[PDB]
Amino acid sequence: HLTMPYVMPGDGEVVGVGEPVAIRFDENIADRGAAEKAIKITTNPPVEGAFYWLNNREVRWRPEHFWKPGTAVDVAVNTYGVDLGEGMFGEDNVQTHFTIGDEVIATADDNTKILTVRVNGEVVKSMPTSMGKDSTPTANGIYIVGSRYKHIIMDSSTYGVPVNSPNGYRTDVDWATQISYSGVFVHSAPWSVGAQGHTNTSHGCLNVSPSNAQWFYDHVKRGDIVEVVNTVGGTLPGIDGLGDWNIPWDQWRAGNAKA
Repeated sequence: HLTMPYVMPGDGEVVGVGEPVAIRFDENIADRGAAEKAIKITTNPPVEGAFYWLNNREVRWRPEHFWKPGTAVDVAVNTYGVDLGEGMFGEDNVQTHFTIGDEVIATADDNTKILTVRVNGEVVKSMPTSMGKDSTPTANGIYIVGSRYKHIIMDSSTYGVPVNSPNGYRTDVDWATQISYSGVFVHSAPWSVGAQGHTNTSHGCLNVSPSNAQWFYDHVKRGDIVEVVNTVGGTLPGIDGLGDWNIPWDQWRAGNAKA
């Protein structure tokens, strides 16, 4: 009747200013408040933060604004012997210490069709891009950078969409940096270099040149921020998995332990 927790990011990691603390449980948490009270997060310099649940098995913690570069964060998930509701007990404790790296913010502006990467406020890269076509647009909002892949087969069936359906797809891509659980990547797109900076052609992904995609893979890390603006889409859902910052601070801080 035992549940075991997992803490992200990993111990010793350096992450971007958008990286939330994540605690996942292998079982549904009946008493969310019990899990929240068991997790102690220390920051230096100190900054206020709050817990918000993305789903019955994962809780996130983050400040009101992006992390200050250089901040050191310690997370102690002290869940051993904690009753998480309905006789579910935590099986052990876990811990992680990490640090915030430089401020890396990449803005994909659909009005300019340009993805500009700024490091500590300084424009370091400007890449023409091609985003989701009008009928499958890229949602506006703040995306947290996730995993990266040197080569992967982007397959719509991974997300329940048959490849031969209207919005299906199956294509090998290089230098893919994930920014949404829903399947939005920044990746190399040699087939759309002509359209990059002019016309949106994708199912949602941010198409860039092969060299620009390799640069993005090499220089952007998990926790860095990508902000999409001025597209014809809506806003990235706050509970996507990488869209935490699209929940306003009042709602996030209020939390949802009683939901």
